Amino acid sequence: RPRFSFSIAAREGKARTGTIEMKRGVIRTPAFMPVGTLKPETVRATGADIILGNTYHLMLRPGAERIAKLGGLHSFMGWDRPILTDSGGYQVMSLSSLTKQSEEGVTFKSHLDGSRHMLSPERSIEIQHLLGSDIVMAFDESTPYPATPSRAASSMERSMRWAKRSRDAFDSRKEQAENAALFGIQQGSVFENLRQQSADALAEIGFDGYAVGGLAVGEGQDEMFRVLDFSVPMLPDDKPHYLMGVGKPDDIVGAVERGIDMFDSVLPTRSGRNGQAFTWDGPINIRNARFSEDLKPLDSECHCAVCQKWSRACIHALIRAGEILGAMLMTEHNIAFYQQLMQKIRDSISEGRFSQFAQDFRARYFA
Amino acid sequence: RPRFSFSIAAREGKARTGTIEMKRGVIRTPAFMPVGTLKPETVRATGADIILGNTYHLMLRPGAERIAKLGGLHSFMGWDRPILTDSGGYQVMSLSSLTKQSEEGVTFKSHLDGSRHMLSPERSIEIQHLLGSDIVMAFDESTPYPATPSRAASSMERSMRWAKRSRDAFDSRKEQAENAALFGIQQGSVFENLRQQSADALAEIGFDGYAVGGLAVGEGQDEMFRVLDFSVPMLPDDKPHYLMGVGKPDDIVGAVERGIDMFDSVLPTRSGRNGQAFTWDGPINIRNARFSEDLKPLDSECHCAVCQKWSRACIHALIRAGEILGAMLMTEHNIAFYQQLMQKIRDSISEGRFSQFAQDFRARYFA
Ligand SMILES: CCNC(=O)CCC(=O)c1ccccc1
Ligand SMILES: CCNC(=O)CCC(=O)c1ccccc1
Ligand SMILES: [Zn+2]
Ligand SMILES: [Zn+2]
Repeated sequence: RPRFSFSIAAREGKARTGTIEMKRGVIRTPAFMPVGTLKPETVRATGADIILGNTYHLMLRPGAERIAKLGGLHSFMGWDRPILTDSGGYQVMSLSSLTKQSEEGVTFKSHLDGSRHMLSPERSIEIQHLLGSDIVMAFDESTPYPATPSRAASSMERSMRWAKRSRDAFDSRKEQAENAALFGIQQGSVFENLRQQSADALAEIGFDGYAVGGLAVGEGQDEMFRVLDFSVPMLPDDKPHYLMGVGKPDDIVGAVERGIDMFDSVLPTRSGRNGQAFTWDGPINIRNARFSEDLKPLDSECHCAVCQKWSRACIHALIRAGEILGAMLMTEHNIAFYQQLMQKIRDSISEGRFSQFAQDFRARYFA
Repeated sequence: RPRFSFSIAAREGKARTGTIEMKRGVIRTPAFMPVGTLKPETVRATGADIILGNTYHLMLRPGAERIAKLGGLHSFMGWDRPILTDSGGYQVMSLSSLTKQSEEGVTFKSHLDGSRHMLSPERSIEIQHLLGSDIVMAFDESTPYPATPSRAASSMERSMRWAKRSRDAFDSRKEQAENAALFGIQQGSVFENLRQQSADALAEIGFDGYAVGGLAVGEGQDEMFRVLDFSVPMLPDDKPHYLMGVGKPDDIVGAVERGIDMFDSVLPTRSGRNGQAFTWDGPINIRNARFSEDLKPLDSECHCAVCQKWSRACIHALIRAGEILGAMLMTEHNIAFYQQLMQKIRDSISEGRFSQFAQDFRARYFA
């Protein structure tokens, strides 16, 4: 298998389906990447081809150098397929404190114990190498929503300078350059001209894939879709398009309709722990008393192991009682549901009926 | 398969190994029963033949009548093998409040919400029927340690009256009498003459098995073993002997040396959640920093899935981080370890080398 090869097998409108080949395995697209930071065998059994690791959390605990000493993230976790790592920059903004930003990078205090850390394009790429990830994200500077044109431009411009530094750092490390892939991140908030400048800058540097950054941070679905409408066509058509941090099932479907190939979200796992199960008829909160004697599975069609074996009433009782097993079952079902969604998306594009699937999905999900 | 058949296949001193046949399966003895109130398939994979359910917890949440409406405990949990239920009486003493005791039974307030409940010989047997358990424990009155001769005698005498009421309640319910088994509980604290009176009373009533009650409540191992020395021989030799609430690995080995056939304890699960792993070289606390880079499994010989796949360093990191997956792995290993202990006990009795096993076990476990 090659270091990186993205092939598009079928298209419908702006939607694409195909594969990314990498040394550690094949990724079917459009892809959903569960956030890994359940046993790895269970994550694989649900259908995941690749998982996401959070550089920020991993650099705090157990630490990047420690994971490297212990053989890298794949060996440590027992997941032998591709891993994508984020750059750490977003969680520095959202979770750390005492942050000091500069053109060089950022220094920050851990949210766990106030120890001091730093990230930069060079250090982020280095940490992602120590972890051994297969898809490395360039380190950028996040832009809050809403942002003024001036601040969005300044952050996009710095992010593009940092994208070049990320590229050069990755290329300088032979083991990483030869075995991993590097994605760049488009910025520019909701502003078309800035999105175009960013896309142009990233394509001139050249990356293995292109993320749409800066969305899913408060703008609402209508605005997110409007920005995707003009932003995704700016990116190279022949490389994967990754919408970071999205999202809800309906967000995923609409983003695929607009040309997105890859997704990650904490929602399946966070929802699982807080009683929310995804179903083809919309989310349900299993803690609700209406489920206390409901013998049906979480979802009537889901083929996951939880829905084959246990009732809503059982899971309701476990969750009511605070039992860890309840969170395990909810999480396995939700991740499995997300993978079944992606499989239906891939199949419907391959068969030229994705537009109809999206319409049918929405009618039932929002009934 | 019969309702109940206990066969002894081999003996060494006071130790016995054999089988209990019941409608839902065969129980290998000496047996350890994990407390079920991990997925049932995982509990089975570790080697458990039977699990324990706590009547007190189940009658509070989700409730006995609800479990019956939903098809009984086996169907609700997805465990199709034997289940033993305790009577609820011990947890009323240790966990409930506003308790009002009388010759009829006890009324108490839930520790969860102050709702009012009652148990009695008749109601305890009824609840155990609603749950569908296979081995039903008679309802008795617990005796704290230390207890005066007078109080130990009074509680033993009431417990024997309650044992007759439990027997009659069980026998009156045809479905229960024909398909389940009933165990009586010997009381009498540390007093030989009271233990003998209790044994005589229980044998005169007649039960399918006999528990040694009132131990593992503060007396210390030396005293527990001294009481077992004279108490177990008082019980019918041809029926199973069950030491309730025991215990640590070394307690189990010594109790088998004194004629005990069955055991339950929360320790494997409670220890799993609080960082303690059982090994043939004694317990370890995986949270200790000495394990942060330790690539060995929890135990060098254990054949459980956790020890085949993950390192001490991995589990250390999960537990340090409060991750539910860490508690899952520790619990699976600990229950598996307990089952491997029982298997080594059974094999060594069958081969006439249990005395040597007990000596070898203790030398290494306490090294
Ligand atoms: C059962 C999958 N094995 C593990 O999780 C081992 C430990 C590990 O991979 C990890 C990753 C991030 C933070 C803390 C620990
Ligand atoms: C995965 C095994 N299935 C379950 O646990 C279903 C729910 C159940 O059996 C239970 C028992 C006691 C208290 C609360 C729930
Ligand atoms: Zn499911
Ligand atoms: Zn093990």
